[PDB]
Amino acid sequence: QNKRRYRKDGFDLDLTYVTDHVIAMSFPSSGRQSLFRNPIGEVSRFFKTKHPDKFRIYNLCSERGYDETKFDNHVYRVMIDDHNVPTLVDLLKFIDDAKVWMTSDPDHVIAIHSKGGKGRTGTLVSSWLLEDGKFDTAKEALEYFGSRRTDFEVGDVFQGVETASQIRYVGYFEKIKKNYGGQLPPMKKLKVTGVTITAIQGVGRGNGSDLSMQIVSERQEVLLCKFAEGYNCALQYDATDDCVTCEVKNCPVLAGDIKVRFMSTSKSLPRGYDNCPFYFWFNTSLVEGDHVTLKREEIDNPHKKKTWKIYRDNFTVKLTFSDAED
Ligand SMILES: O=P(O)(O)O[C@@H]1[C@H](O)[C@H](O)[C@@H](OP(=O)(O)O)[C@H](OP(=O)(O)O)[C@H]1O
Ligand SMILES: O=P(O)(O)O[C@@H]1[C@H](O)[C@H](O)[C@@H](OP(=O)(O)O)[C@H](OP(=O)(O)O)[C@H]1O
Repeated sequence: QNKRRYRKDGFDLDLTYVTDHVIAMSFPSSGRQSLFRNPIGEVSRFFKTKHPDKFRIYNLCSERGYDETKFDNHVYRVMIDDHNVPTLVDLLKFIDDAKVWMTSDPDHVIAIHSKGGKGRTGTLVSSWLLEDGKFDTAKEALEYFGSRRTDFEVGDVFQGVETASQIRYVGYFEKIKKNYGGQLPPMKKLKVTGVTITAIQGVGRGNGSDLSMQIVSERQEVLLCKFAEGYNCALQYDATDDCVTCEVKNCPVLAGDIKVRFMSTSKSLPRGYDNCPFYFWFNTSLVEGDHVTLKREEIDNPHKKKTWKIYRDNFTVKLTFSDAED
């Protein structure tokens, strides 16, 4: 536990001033005893004391709310699942709400929290810093969040954003602010027609036979493919090229933020986050051309270096699309 804490004026909280007006913190907890969980009573007292009538709180946990009247009802909820991302629609809704609040008084602060004030919190903090003009790139904004939230004098565990889709989504915000005036790009609708996984050896059965793919849109399954069986698909394994190629059938029209989960019947293939071997998010409107290809570092779960004997340096997943217009 080397997150940068606030220990002044009779407070001891897991609370970081990323800037003078932008706070990152963990969940305001109740009935806790206690150590490194912030008691809601103390957090409430902190804001009422140090920023009277000049704070707004952002709760990023889809999983849990709390008594917002402890914060005089100045709480805004962004529903994001642990280890996942907001929809771009929700991210921009958040950005505008923070703008409305921050534009009204130079002394106003925002406090962004989640469960651990790490992944989800960093995603929105880094996006806000881009909006506010402090940084011109997602990489730098993310780097800065990491350096503020991590106290390296306490320990060497990084406390910034690490999961690949969260990094991609801050990247998406950069692209939006640089190319689309801060608003969503033109709607692009797509169908997945193919999936290709390179360096398949050592991953489950190492030939795709154990794998399945679920496409999720707006928190609902919209397609399931089971490879070996030919369930909504046709599998082809190439031993010499160390890759599997699967034709994807019956994919409905996809729009917006799409989560793709890969599941396995292999006991050998460990599960990371999201109760599966690997997954990723993308946005249909930010797809360029007829495909999206993701390297190991860009996929959720293979991003962790402990998996790097399983997912080797050339492990990639490519989705092929047809334009829902041709
Ligand atoms: O009822 P309380 O006192 O709030 O206890 C917490 C509650 O059960 C949460 O659902 C859980 O988080 P998750 O849902 O994310 O597991 C967390 O466990 P954890 O801290 O071990 O995750 C507990 O501390
Ligand atoms: O609530 P947030 O701000 O999203 O923060 C996440 C939360 O603290 C998770 O419990 C943690 O996973 P573990 O507890 O399993 O470490 C995750 O680590 P991650 O960044 O490695 O996903 C954090 O990002």
